[PDB]
Amino acid sequence: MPGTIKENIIGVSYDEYRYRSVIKA
Repeated sequence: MPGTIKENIIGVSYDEYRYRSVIKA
């Protein structure tokens, strides 16, 4: 990842957020 360290988190957070208050069913 010589040039994909931040472009990767944008995808990891896009989920944790959409998963932060939704999994708790």
